Amino acid sequence: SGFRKMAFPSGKVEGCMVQVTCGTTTLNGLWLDDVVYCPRHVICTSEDMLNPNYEDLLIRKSNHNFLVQAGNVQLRVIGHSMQNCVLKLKVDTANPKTPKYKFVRIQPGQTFSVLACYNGSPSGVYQCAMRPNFTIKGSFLNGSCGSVGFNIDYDCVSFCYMHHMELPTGVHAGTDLEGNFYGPFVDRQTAQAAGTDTTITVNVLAWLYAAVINGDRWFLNRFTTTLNDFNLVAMKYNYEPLTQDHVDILGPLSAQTGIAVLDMCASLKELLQNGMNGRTILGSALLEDEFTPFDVVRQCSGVT
Amino acid sequence: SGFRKMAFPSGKVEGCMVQVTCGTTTLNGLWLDDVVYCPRHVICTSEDMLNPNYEDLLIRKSNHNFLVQAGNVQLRVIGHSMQNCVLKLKVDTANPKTPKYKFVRIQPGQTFSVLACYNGSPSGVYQCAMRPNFTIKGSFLNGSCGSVGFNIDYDCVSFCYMHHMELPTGVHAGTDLEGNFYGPFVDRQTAQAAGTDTTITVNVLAWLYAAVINGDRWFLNRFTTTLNDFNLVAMKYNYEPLTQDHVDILGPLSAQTGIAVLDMCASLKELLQNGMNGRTILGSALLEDEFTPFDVVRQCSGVT
Ligand SMILES: Cc1c(N)cncc1NC(=O)Cc1cccc(Cl)c1
Ligand SMILES: Cc1c(N)cncc1NC(=O)Cc1cccc(Cl)c1
Repeated sequence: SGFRKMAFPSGKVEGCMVQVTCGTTTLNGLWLDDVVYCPRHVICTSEDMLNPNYEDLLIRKSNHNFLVQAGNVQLRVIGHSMQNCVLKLKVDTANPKTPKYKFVRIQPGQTFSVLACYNGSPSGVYQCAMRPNFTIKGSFLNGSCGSVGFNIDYDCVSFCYMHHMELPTGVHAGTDLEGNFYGPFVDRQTAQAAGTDTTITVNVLAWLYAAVINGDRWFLNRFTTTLNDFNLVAMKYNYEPLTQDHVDILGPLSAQTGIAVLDMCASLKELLQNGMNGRTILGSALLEDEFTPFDVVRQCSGVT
Repeated sequence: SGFRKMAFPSGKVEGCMVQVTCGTTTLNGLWLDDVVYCPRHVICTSEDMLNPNYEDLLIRKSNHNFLVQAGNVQLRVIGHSMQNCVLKLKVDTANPKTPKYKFVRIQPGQTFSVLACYNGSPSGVYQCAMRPNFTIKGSFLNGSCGSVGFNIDYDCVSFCYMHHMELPTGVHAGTDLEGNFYGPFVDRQTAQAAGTDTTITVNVLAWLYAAVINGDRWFLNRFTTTLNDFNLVAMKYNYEPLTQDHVDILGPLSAQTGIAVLDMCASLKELLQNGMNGRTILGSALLEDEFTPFDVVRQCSGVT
């Protein structure tokens, strides 16, 4: 028992981190097989970031201008190409520590672990959710660019995020591993609106099921609701509307606890309308939305 | 910017995890050099756990009864000994993945990362604090015994905790790597009182400094206090009394923010007396005590 904001073990990803330097800019790269992936803004100076013409800036660079260092080992760059907002540096050596991996574009509301890195060296690991507005509320400083987000399915690492930038609001934006930004963002030093965010309803419900499994049950009530009624409350409180697809993925937790999904919605409705009354759920005084139903099942069943 | 409950990268510890089976009990072991460390209750059956005589139970075991498997690789056990509540199984092969390491006994209030494991395989990583009452509020299921807690100082892993058991209250107890329990606990299936716990005051103050660094400043007020006055409030609210040693370790954060430690104590006093007023600090609606002053500096400076 107990429920923590647990990250995946980061070892498989640590073995892929390298430092990439181009000119006077150093950031992190991800070395998988014989390719190093990194944010394309490694080719910019500070003056370039106002409105970079990436195609023109990259034309001034040759393979030998990309310095890639895997801790101690220096990699020889034999090709370079830009794909969306990432650079792919072909190296002459396949990473001996390449885990089985996939590149995936996650949906908003899904969770993943981030291995925060600086100068190609891992600093720490944390779990977070991709917000419905496609930002992440990470912990990143200058030099963290190129740090990646990922999930693990037994021996396979699915990389879903590469960090690119911090918005003026202090939230983070980045791309999938094909260099496509999540959200409307562009890799430029310009103030950019992140959409209105919402709370990930299906994850709050999953976390309430995690609370019941772990013995925190005070919020369970004698009520039920309907999807329609619940969604009027969700709209008022800036929660994502709940759909039958969300009810379906909550099925395993409903079955494990014997609490019908709409009865848990009625508990969530009462918590939204009344607050927590100075009480806590799983050590939190707010409704937590960074655990998916899959995360709750994995954590509560001890999947390796 | 941003502030997360960040764990150390777990790769160096993942390389040390093995599965240990003795009879019908399987748990995790830590393979460092040519020794595997694991909880001594691997030698018990369920009937034995009521009141085990560990010396007698271990006398019935020979080296060949301890099955140690490092994923695929089977280790040959050439010696066994019990040290306090841990078994040390000497194996004929030094772990090629042994990182530089130390065994340390941490103080209550200090933090560390836990690599939760099952059957010798890592499941997830999370950061937590050793409570002032020597329990940890972990996330552990049956089979997690032998999972370890650790900190990292550049290339050195300081192992501080090995997980042994879950108390009837759902909190966790374990030992240092010499097998000495933290707290009054014994490795027996008996209800055992954990002391009265308190909130780690110096860590709440460190986290308020982390909040100011990251832009959450609403709780800063026009007041100051004294150590004596603050400690009357700390006593009323079940917080650890603040000492000059705690003020001294908060010095770097006080210097970085320009907020004198006693002025931050006055903000904490007002938060204790008034609550959060439905507001949040670093995404939390309660006062967080799982970040030490060292953690805040490390996270806010990007140490690798
Ligand atoms: C400074 C920083 C922090 N704190 C966290 N994460 C990232 C950064 N780096 C940047 O945002 C630098 C940058 C500027 C403009 C566009 C792009 Cl793509 C990148
Ligand atoms: C069951 C469990 C969980 N959930 C989490 N962590 C650990 C466990 N295992 C136990 O507590 C088994 C045990 C019983 C009595 C004494 C000792 Cl030392 C160990």
